[PDB]
Amino acid sequence: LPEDPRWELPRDRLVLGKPLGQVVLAEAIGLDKDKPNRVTKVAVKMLKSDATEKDLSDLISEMEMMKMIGKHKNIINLLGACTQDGPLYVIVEYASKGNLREYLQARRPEEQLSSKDLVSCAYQVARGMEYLASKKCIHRDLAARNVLVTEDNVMKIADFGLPVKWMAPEALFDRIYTHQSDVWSFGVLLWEIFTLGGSPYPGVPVEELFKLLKEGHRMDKPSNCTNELYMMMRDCWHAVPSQRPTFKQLVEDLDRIVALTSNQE
Ligand SMILES: COc1cc(OC)c(Cl)c(N2Cc3cnc(Nc4ccccc4)nc3N([C@H]3CCN(C(=O)/C=C/CN(C)C)C3)C2=O)c1Cl
Repeated sequence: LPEDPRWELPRDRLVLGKPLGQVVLAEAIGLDKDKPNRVTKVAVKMLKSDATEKDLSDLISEMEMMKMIGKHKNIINLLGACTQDGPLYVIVEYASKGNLREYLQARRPEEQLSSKDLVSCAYQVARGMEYLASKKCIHRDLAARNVLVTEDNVMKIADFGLPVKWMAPEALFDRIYTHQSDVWSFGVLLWEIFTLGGSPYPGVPVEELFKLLKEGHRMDKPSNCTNELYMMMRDCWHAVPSQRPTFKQLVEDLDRIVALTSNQE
């Protein structure tokens, strides 16, 4: 494995901690060459014990793609790597509050989220995707499980450099993935937000779903969701991919809704 000094961190600067789920929590000493006695909590990905050449080359590809995508506050960013003195470690931002799906579920009547919190969560995820889309990145598996939440409740898209129930019909039938299918997935994600982590299409057997969808079946409005946000979901689920809003447009619409949503409802 060849070295890349723009990202290399010496292996002894990383104190490995607990498993996160392979991914471990760790402390990086002097990650910022400016502030060299500072420790920063980071997440580190490395290979499993019985892991194949394929697994290795995918880890590297994911890393290489992360290098190219550049930084955004609403995605999980690359921070460094140890590639030399032993096993490959890929170092990324740590999100202390875990994934959004579990974050939401734990806050069903851990503390209540306001309506404004919920819309602002959607906004942030949309911003992340707007960025990824602007860099011509197609996610393919956008879902609340693939958003992570920081200590400061910043939402960050996960696993963007690499379930049927989040796939646009044209992804579902023809394996055609586009920015537009990701928008479909975002509509499902919106629905997850406003059900506080609900299971999509409850009781619908997977094998029935594409038929149901081609037929025009769509999820009902969550019990506590405005008509406005439900129409956004529905728009994301336009049968015709061209007719769905862009992430650009969703960001603008959500920004306006956030601003009109009080901290008190
Ligand atoms: C190349 O490495 C990457 C690339 C990534 O996206 C391009 C991502 Cl998202 C990761 N992350 C980064 C990451 C950051 N922060 C956490 N925090 C955390 C996880 C679980 C519990 C508490 C905090 N995790 C990250 N992980 C995974 C590690 C397991 N994750 C889960 O969402 C696990 C859910 C199961 N649940 C019961 C804990 C996210 C990752 O896989 C890593 Cl390590």
